[PDB]
Amino acid sequence: SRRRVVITGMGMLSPLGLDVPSSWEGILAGRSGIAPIEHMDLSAYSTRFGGSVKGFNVEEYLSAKEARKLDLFIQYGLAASFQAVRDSGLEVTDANRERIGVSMGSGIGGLTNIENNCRSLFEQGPRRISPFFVPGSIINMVSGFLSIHLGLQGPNYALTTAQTTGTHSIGMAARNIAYGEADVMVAGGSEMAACGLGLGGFGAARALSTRNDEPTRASRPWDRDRDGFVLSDGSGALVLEELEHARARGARIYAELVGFGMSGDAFHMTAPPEDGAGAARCMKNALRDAGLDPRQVDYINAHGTSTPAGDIAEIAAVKSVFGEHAHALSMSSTKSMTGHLLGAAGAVEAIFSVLALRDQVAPPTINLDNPDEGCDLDLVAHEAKPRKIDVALSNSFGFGGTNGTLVFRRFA
Amino acid sequence: SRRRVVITGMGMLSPLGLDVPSSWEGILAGRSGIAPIEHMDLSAYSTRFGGSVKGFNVEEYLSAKEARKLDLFIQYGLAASFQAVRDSGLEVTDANRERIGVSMGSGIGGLTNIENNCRSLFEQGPRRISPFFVPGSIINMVSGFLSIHLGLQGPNYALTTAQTTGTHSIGMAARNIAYGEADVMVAGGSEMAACGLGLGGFGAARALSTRNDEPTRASRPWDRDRDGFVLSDGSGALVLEELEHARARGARIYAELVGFGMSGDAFHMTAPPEDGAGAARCMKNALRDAGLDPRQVDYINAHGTSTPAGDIAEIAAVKSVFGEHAHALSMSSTKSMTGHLLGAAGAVEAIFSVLALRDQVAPPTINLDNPDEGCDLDLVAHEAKPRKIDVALSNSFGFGGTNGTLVFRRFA
Ligand SMILES: O=C(CN1CCCC1)Nc1ccc(F)cc1
Repeated sequence: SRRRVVITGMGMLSPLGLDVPSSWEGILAGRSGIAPIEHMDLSAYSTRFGGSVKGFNVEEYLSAKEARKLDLFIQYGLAASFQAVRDSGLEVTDANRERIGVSMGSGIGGLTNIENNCRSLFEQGPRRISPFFVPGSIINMVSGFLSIHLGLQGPNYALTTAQTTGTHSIGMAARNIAYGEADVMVAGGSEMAACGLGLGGFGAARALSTRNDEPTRASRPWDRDRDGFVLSDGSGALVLEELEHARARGARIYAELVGFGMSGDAFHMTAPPEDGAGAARCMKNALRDAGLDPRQVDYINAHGTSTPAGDIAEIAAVKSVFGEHAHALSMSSTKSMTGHLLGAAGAVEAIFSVLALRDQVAPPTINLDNPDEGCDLDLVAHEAKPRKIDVALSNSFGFGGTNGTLVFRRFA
Repeated sequence: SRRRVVITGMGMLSPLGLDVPSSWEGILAGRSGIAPIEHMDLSAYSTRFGGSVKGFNVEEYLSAKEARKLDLFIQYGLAASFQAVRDSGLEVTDANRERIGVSMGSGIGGLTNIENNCRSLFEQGPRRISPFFVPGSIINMVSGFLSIHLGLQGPNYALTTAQTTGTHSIGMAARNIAYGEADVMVAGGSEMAACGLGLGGFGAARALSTRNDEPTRASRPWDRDRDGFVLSDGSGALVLEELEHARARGARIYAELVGFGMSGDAFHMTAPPEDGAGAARCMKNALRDAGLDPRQVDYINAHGTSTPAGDIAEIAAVKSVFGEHAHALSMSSTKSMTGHLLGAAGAVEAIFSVLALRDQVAPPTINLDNPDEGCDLDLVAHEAKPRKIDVALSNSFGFGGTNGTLVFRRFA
């Protein structure tokens, strides 16, 4: 048997806001967080825009001196994590610290730090490399620094599954609790890949929208004029908690995490199969994990990256899994507004999926002006749709054909 | 209810050999894999040696067409994975491909690739960044590429827990099988951090031995004259398999994986606590997980990095866990010979722990000329020690205070 897992705390940095409620307010108003990237010369680049975190003050969380030791992706992960733990009301004690762990991931990790240290290395040789280069750049330092700051002695790890990281982090954290290896986990992801290497790297793959004249219209999942994803920064963190532990201290419970699916496409390094066979297996795995019939799903927060092949693969996958119910559920891509936070995408979209359940509203797919061939599902074009949502799925599909699906249900 | 997990296949690139048997021959003869680094100019660096993989031919495993797209850590991870899968005799089919997954991790991933593309960006601009920069550099692409080439549709993910990565990867892969999420997992890790940023970055932290004039004597775990770890390259992969699945196909079983522990130190970003409190908590979690009396432990493959603080912390942890039995078990650090493979350290050491069980021999801690204050256990100084080994433990500890322990025992 298995213990039940609930969500008692959430935290976020996104292109829409410096916390969950500001981010969610933008989501429900169909606001874009996409803009030309500032304080960085992108003249030589084919993409000049993305989703930046605007006005982040790390000194709300850390001393300037401790913040100087950490890449921006670690700062963003710690910000989301501290928010989530504060939002949970959890009190860490000598009696429970061994039962409280962390799994905060990243898809690409410390590119900005690597970039700045390469500069030192190439210009001035190796002796000018920061002593904090390694610990301040490696992906497991959000889990590390959080555990040290809060005295958490539970399972301490980090996932890195590219664009699936945040979904895998939350799912495997839920497993740790379900199987009695922890009572509480802080889980999610963070990303800051808006440097030359990130914009240049995805740019060299021709993976990015180049709609420089209209950045807010660039991310247009399932629209016939989409031309690739929009690179975005930020972080999401959830406090996952065993139900009886949450009830005992009188925690406010947002929702229950009832299912987690994983699958590998085993198809291509960067492209999904056109029929979405991998995403279909993964969703079926998640629904079997939750003991739910496909008919019980009301809302899907799609991966919905605004790539030609990715968006059409997800329609095919949903039709395959849900058959005569595929049109009854609502499915939207919040990436139409946030852009693609890569390893944090699954973390912020899990939060949006939980809030869709709290507020009984499907977030919109903005910019869906002309649905493409076969994109005839309820994709919540343009504006939020209030509706009954008992069960919400959040899907992530990443490089290496790695898939994750989370199943949340209303808790009462 | 929880299923049993056995080791049916193993694969390796190390500084001592291009497979498991050649590496193991080196381990049992007390041979050093450490040498001045030849693949770049280190005259400006404070450390100019490490454990390189010698004579690796990627065309033994991959088309030169596919190989050119991939960082060395991915090439090394794939080589070790391919070796492990062949060694297992497992046939991948439509009937079992959804039940076979992969969890190959890395501490740092494609730092060489990122450095080389950073050089291109800075000297020549963004249009010279490789189209393969992202899929060729990010940590989950061992798992990704392995799944694509072999058609593995099971759980597909990657851990990154710095120097604990290989141990966590194997333990969590075993949990996957234990809990029924897969029947087979390929799990381990790979690392190639021997670039300017890697040697420069660890150099800036003063974490590396600077014994440039005697590289084979540099790695001296528990010796009073130790002055930091030696940076080494390679990969370990194990095929983990549910017991009844292995029995049903006539698999050769090397050993049983009975125990896995994790803990966080919650102490310091980089330094372990002097008293080994976190390591002790981890080992106790693993021994309880395996249903063992601590007196059943015969051999410990120590983390044993040859750092002042790390080595003495491990003695303190072992004395705390084992009390008087600490003087009866054998404990050795194969890092004395291989150096520190970082994310791959736990993967190769798990393999050395399994072969310790197969061959009933404790590998030596070479260079242990003058054991330091309190290092008065059987550390198997200088020469391999044939002895009864029913239960073997492999420990890893990393940046962020992240600890892992695996417990293996003989299978009949
Ligand atoms: O293991 C080797 C070759 N060995 C390594 C050192 C001496 C000879 N090759 C290999 C194994 C599996 C596979 F799928 C493809 C190639």
